[PDB]
Amino acid sequence: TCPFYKKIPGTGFTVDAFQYGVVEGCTAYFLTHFHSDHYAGLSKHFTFPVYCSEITGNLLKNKLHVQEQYIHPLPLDTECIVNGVKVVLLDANHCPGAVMILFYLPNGTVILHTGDFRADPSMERSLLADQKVHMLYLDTTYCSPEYTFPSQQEVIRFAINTAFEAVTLNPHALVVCGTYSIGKEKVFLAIADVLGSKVGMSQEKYKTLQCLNIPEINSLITTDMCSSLVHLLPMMQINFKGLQSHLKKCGGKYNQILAFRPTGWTHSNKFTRIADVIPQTKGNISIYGIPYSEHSSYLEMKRFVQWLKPQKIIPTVNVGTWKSRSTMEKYFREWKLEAGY
Ligand code: NI
Repeated sequence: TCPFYKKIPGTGFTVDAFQYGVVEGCTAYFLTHFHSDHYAGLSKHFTFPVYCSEITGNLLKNKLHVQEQYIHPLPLDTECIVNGVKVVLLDANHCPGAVMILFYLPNGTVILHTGDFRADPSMERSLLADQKVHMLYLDTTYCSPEYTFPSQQEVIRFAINTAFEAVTLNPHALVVCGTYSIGKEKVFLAIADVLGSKVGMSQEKYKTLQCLNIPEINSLITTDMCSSLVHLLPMMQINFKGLQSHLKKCGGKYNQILAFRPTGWTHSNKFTRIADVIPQTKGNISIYGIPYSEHSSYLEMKRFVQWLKPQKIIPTVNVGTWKSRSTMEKYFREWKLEAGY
């Protein structure tokens, strides 16, 4: 059944709750972003109102074939009324189209649902600064102190410098980047830019990217693989067998592959820095795992919460085990005792 952490008290609203059939008492279904564990269940046969960002709306229309009459896009940073309740969509610094939602309940309670987010100090100067938030529905993906990772900027600097050096030493090397969802487009776009190439990809992935309102996108991507030396492939194909196979497909235009796997966290983060990352190599193929995260590190998450000072925190990730739930509640109490709220 729909879990309690997907329901907004005092409204008939749910958030990211499309896989339970008709939820008894739901008048509006919000969708924070276009990731499959969040949209799971949506299709052309859905006949209830969906509220979301413009970009998420483009993906629902073009990729899932949801009918236009049920898609309700809202602009960001704007007070809107939905079924008698004031709401605001805020940028979540996750993937394109991703939002946090502020609900202003008729009784005076204010609720923030973060969706999936990567907490940033810039959020401390949005509309959130303007009033008190009583309850917080929090992305707790990485809520443990072992989870450190570098800035997105640092990681893109490393990837750009690595690719540029490799291709300048060998003009017949191909760069491949893995993907299985929207998000992390900066990785392949930044590399293609330094090399003076467009990025080449399947027709399905090009269609997905043309939904995202990225400026000058027609100048940056293409379905012609031959004219491009940055290829995108399914994450599944980013291994030696898949990459050897792919190189055969290119008709001897290339003799070397340098590949990137933008992972979340991996336990080499606890020891190693970004400057010291090394690839796995077999033959003329090298594969780099780079820690490009679109979720809060532990310290980023802690700072945001200690700034916001909520009265109650509801986790939305890692909620399925008693050990995980108990651990998270310990951190929340530490944070509150240290900061004094
Ligand atoms: Ni997500």
